[PDB]
Amino acid sequence: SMASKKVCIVGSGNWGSAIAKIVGGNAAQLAQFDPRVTMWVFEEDIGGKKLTEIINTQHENVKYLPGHKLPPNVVAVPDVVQAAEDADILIFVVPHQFIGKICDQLKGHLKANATGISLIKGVDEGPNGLKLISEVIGERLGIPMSVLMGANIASEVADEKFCETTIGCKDPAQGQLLKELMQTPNFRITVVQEVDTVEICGALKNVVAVGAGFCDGLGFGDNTKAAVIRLGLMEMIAFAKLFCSGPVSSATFLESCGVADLITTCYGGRNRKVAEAFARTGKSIEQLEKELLNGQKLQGPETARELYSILQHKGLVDKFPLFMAVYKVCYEGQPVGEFIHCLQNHPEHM
Ligand SMILES: NC(=O)c1ccc[n+]([C@@H]2O[C@H](COP(=O)([O-])OP(=O)(O)OC[C@H]3O[C@@H](n4cnc5c(N)ncnc54)[C@H](O)[C@@H]3O)[C@@H](O)[C@H]2O)c1
Repeated sequence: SMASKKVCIVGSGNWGSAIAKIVGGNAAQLAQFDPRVTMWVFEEDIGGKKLTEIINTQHENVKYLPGHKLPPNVVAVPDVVQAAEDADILIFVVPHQFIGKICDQLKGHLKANATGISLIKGVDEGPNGLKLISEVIGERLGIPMSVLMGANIASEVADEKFCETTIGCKDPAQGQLLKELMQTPNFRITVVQEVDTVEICGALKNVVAVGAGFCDGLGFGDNTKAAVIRLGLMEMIAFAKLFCSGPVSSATFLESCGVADLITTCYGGRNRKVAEAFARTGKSIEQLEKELLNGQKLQGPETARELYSILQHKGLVDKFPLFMAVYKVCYEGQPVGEFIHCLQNHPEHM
């Protein structure tokens, strides 16, 4: 009758810490999961103290998730290999820029039948086209992979406000097991099988949200923001269908990972906040990230840069106006006030 699976949370930021509240509590409540939940924490010096000691002592990662405690059973562990050594389930939740290295170090040190689920929002590019982050993680570490994507602003999740998420998993058994580990009476999960489409949604919505922030930065309102979300979704489906392997069904975009995450993000996401300030101050995105997010990371612009690269290697840049408009305003120096023009001209269908 099975042993309890050990869970390792790789990452500890805003979303990561919020996910630890959920997981820490479920592992502690459910026999199937070992109560000892480890969390890899990239060590930091917070006023002389090591962040890993603060967490294991005060059970709170206030720098990244203020006003919330973490279940006492979540252990902070600075060495990622150690944190992951005995894990059966590995939740990958860290900003895009950091997984490669993490994977460099875990390769070959994971338990035999370990599996993983990625919560990361973004995309890489492969020797030939789009390469999903879960695929990258899955191939380097040699483990089966799932993805958890939905409209989940962390602060709200941490506050237990009602919300849902989508888990993409090909294996039914695993799909249900991961759902038992993540579901809360306020964190409702639907499991679907096209991992790819679900993941890509999480990645592309952040680019759209940068655009929404620009329009807020130009003084627009809801009718405009809705347009931006609608046109962004039109580009997302079209883009998913072109570059994703296997069938891409529009129905999947009606899941939380799609229309919902696109909405919540465009209204209260970090990408929207920094995007608006970019529109108002003219400062660099990098500078705004440092000045405004107290250490948290942006994914929207870097993702747009990735899209640019994927699209240009196929001379299809002219095909995704809204996406490319976000990229040009962030990186080429195109005046933000010109953003509206890409909406006014946007193709009616794609
Ligand atoms: N925050 C959210 O609301 C929310 C909701 C759903 C998905 N996500 C996604 O979750 C993923 C994880 O993001 P997050 O929000 O937990 O974090 P952050 O984006 O909150 O924090 C940056 C984090 O990265 C780490 N970091 C900084 N420099 C590092 C380095 N040099 N090496 C290794 N780590 C370093 C720190 O440990 C810190 O916790 C992201 O892809 C994001 O888009 C976030």
